Amino acid sequence: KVFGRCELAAAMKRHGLDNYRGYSLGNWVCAAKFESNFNTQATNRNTDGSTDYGILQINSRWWCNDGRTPGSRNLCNIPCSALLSSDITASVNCAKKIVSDGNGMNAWVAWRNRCKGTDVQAWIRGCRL
Ligand SMILES: [Cl-]
Ligand code: NA
Repeated sequence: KVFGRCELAAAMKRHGLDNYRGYSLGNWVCAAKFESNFNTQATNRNTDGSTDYGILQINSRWWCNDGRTPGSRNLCNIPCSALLSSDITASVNCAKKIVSDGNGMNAWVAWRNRCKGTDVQAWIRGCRL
């Protein structure tokens, strides 16, 4: 599923991401934009052999199981395929764990490089939220 911008904002808000670990909704929408372009089916192989999955490009080295990432963990206790569903529940649940791991949203390198410090409120402009 390719979410609309405001569509994703509404879903993320409903699932409790707005101000989660102090990160405003715009931060989460911005992260999703540059991680997946709002596409739940997005997958991208990393140089270390892990793969990033879904709307927030959650990585198989620590967070989900894909059966092909050697020596990796599954801290969200989910198959990585579950992060590709139209329903973003699993991705949000797992993202909450990731953002709580110590480095906040810096865990998403695209957030650090493209969202951090910017006018992230722009990402929820016009949305009836
Ligand atoms: Cl933080
Ligand atoms: Na894994």
